[PDB]
Amino acid sequence: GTSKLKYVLQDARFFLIKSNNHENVSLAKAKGVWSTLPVNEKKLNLAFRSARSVILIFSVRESGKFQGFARLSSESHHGGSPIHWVLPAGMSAKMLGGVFKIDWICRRELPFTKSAHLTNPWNEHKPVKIGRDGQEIELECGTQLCLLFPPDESIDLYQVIHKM
Ligand SMILES: CNc1nc(Cl)nc2c1ncn2Cc1cccc(OC)c1
Repeated sequence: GTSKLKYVLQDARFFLIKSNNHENVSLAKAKGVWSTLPVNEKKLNLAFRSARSVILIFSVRESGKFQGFARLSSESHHGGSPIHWVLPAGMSAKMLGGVFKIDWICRRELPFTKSAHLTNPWNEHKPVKIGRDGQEIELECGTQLCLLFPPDESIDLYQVIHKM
């Protein structure tokens, strides 16, 4: 069903994450972690303290798709188990470094063709696929976008609800 998913998304905040490569999204799916640039790290930390759920919606550049979505379970933390991100040209490991723990809600893909009817008020009402890494998605658009994804029957939202 979709009832527990709707409960997790209630009064949530949503952020578009743009990854330059599939390898980083795969590593985030396997390890339950994400790292971003300091400007976005600051926005996510503020959002985490502000809302019952902060949802990251992932898209790999040039893929034409979203690759799933996850809920922050922590603020960013440094030190600890390092992460072998694939870094773009211009990208050093120091610029990442802050690591958020995340709980996946859906690891399934959604093609942009299916979200063409959803516009983001916080990005000039452009289609929600359009946006820089870290762009916030308004509540109603973000909720409807997450509800478009195919159900991921491998995930049990009971433990996610308990984190709240
Ligand atoms: C593990 N985290 C990430 N991995 C990857 Cl491959 N791309 C990311 C990540 N976070 C944000 N982006 C987008 C990006 C890429 C290169 C230069 C940027 O300067 C604005 C922005």
